[PDB]
Amino acid sequence: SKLNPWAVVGFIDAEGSFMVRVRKNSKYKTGWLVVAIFSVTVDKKDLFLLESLKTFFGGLGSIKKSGNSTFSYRIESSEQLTKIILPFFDKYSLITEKLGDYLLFKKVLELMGTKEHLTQRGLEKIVSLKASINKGLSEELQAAFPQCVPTPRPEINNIPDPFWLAGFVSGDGSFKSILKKSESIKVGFQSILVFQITQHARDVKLMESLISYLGCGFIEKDSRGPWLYYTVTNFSDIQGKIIPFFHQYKIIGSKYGDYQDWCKIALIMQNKNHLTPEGLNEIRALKGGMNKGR
DNA sequence: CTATCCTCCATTCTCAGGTGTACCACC
DNA sequence: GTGGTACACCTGAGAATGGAGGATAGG
Ligand SMILES: [Ca+2]
Repeated sequence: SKLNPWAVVGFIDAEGSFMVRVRKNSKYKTGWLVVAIFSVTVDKKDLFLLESLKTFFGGLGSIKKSGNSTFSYRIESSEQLTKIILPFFDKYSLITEKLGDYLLFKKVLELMGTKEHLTQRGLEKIVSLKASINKGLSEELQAAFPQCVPTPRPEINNIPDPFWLAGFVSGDGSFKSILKKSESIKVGFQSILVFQITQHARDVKLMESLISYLGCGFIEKDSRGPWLYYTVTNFSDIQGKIIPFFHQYKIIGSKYGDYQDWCKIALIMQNKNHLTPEGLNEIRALKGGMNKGR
């Protein structure tokens, strides 16, 4: 599978994690060991992607049981990381707030690169980085380093290439199918199609840009947190804007299968074969086997 | 000592799957 | 006053987030 670059970058922007890890091993010089990882974790169904991803990075890292149903691709070697992973994400930049995480990550590996992690001044610096990464410094660690100061998250700020969006959407996107109980329809149910991209409110500026990017969409915000939902319910737009896009820039992973069954429904709908009881049944079967289950 | 390998979590973050009802069609 | 559609709102399971120790292989 080709799996061009931009789809990868996007897919990571959505699902990827860069971790900098600091652990006390009194067997060291600064009573602390500093590890750096690049991890992707996915369901059993999407194992083929990880292997295609491993391949993509010239067979680097390892794939291994992570959760009860999940598996993890990881490059934990700093030589390897600095050799293959960085030169990539320098050339093909992330555009999400991840870019900030990676950027810090990059600095930690350069420090490691010069052996300045094995020193004291290097450690304090490296901790200042981690402090600005992910959820951030954590419990045990903070209490060990208080006189400290998290490093400023960088000035991040544009969708570089369509395929980014294909990949990105494969990670955090959603091709919903709804069966609504209507009281004013011959068959008792309204058939609906919804395309949905979920994300944290940090990336509000990017999310707003999609609307302009796809010429359609009505982003909104969760009621109970800083979660945004770029959404498309307008069937005519689904028909003429969403489908023809992802048809040309194909979804990578298990989701693609959904997108297909989704399209299948959208035909049953375009033909109006959704207001028949037969058409309804044809849709249910589709509904019931796609996304959840199958 | 230093770096990479390996086998395990727990809690939040996205997914996914509903509505309510305004406005549209119709004529 | 029928037969249909699209926002705007609502609410939860359970995997992704982002970790956690080890035990080693390279010194
Ligand atoms: Ca994600």
